[PDB]
Amino acid sequence: TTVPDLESDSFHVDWYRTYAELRETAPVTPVRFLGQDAWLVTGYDEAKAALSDLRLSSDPKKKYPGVEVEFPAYLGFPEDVRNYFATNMGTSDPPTHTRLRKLVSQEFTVRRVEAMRPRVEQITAELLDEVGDSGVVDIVDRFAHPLPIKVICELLGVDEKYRGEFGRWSSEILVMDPERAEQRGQAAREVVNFILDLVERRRTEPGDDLLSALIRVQDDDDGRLSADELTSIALVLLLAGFESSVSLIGIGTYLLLTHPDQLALVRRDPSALPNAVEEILRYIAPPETTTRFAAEEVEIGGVAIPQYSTVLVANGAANRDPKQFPDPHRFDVTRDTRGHLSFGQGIHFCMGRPLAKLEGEVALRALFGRFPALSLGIDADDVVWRRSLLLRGIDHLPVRLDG
Ligand code: HEM
Ligand SMILES: CC[C@H]1OC(=O)[C@H](C)[C@@H](O)[C@H](C)[C@@H](O)[C@@H](C)C[C@@H](C)C(=O)[C@H](C)[C@@H](O)[C@H]1C
Repeated sequence: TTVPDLESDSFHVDWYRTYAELRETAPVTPVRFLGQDAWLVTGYDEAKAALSDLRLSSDPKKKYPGVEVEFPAYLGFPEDVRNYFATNMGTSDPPTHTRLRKLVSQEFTVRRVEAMRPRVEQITAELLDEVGDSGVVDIVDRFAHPLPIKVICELLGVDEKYRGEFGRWSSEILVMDPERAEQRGQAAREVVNFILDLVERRRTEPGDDLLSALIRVQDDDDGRLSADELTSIALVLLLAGFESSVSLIGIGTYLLLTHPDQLALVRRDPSALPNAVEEILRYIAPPETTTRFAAEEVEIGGVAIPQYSTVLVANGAANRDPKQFPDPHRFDVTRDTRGHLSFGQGIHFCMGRPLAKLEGEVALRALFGRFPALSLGIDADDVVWRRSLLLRGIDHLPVRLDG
């Protein structure tokens, strides 16, 4: 009947209750979003099946006769800008996806990530050193946001004097408001221009960073990254490389601050921190929904998704499907979190998982270790959640350093 409108407050206010009510009626249902028809998948089994079915494409650049492909995430994006944003692993299907991922995997290794551990630890310490010993501060602006941004910049060879602008553009892009479609596309163009200059500088002055290495990566069979591929991969690595981690740190801080019992456990047993981060991701997945396009008719959960349909796989809703995660609304750092979809599923499974876990673990351990009496600076019910189905997070979070 009343087709769900993903722009309504129902999806940004106690929204997991909304996902539950939909999942109960039909884990695969028609919805409206940004002026287009789509299918929302809220069931865990259904979401896993969907992400595993390659008939559900990840490429927004593919053309189909008489069809105008529109991914919600590229709202307001001029075509050329979309291409700059979508010529990488996450926006490619095999065989192209296969070679792009293989080449990037040669340099974006666990070794390279672990080599940054000392840097993550030092940056974390320095940021915490600057907030003081007492009073109220915005833990996002002073910590959760600057840490990942500095880490990804060092990984991608982005000099200090070029880190003060893209954070603002990226922020505008996380929100999908039809009212600001033009501003969103303009923010996107700035990011493109920024990446074009970064690549130019790196080709001219090589270093030991990941971008420099991708400029040189090659393989007898897979070949190498074309100029367009290199540029597009650098772009998403820059944005995806810090935004999801900022969300994790902010959400994790909020969850630990509002679940004293859970925080107590993690502290008593340090070996419990890794799974705590996994549960924080299971509880409130940053990539709440991920988009796919039906290149052919595809049946999911007994529902025939018509060919050329836009499919929104609700990774977050799937993580709260009681059939997969019993007592889903309980944040439990001890639960078996295996199988959650916050890092994806299938061929597009997160390539940054090692780094995301490293940052989350280092950041939360340091923050709560430095401030044993840390407390929320506002009522839990007054925290403002980012209005985005692309990347859920917290943009401002007051905390009292000394309780
Ligand atoms: C807590 C943080 C993170 C979360 C929640 C996360 C989540 C995800 C998810 C859900 C996917 C699959 C998307 C899809 O199926 O279309 C993905 C893909 C990917 N992530 Fe992450 N990610 C995180 C951190 C990172 C970081 C730090 C980087 C980069 C430095 C990164 C790089 C990528 C790349 C390149 C892919 C594309 C894989 C492919 O298409 O083959 N991620 N991530
Ligand atoms: C504006 C649209 C794009 O969004 C972003 O880059 C966001 C800033 C990131 O946080 C997204 C949400 C990532 O965290 C991963 C889930 C997916 C990512 C790796 C992709 O490859 C994917 C194609 C992505 O680039 C687009 C959805």
